[PDB]
Amino acid sequence: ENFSGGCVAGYMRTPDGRCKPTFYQLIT
Repeated sequence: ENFSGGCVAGYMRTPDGRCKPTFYQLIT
């Protein structure tokens, strides 16, 4: 759903607004 827009395809985000891989980036 498009609310905060989101990030690039395959990017999850934290409450702070950090984009990283849908899986574990490196440090999870």
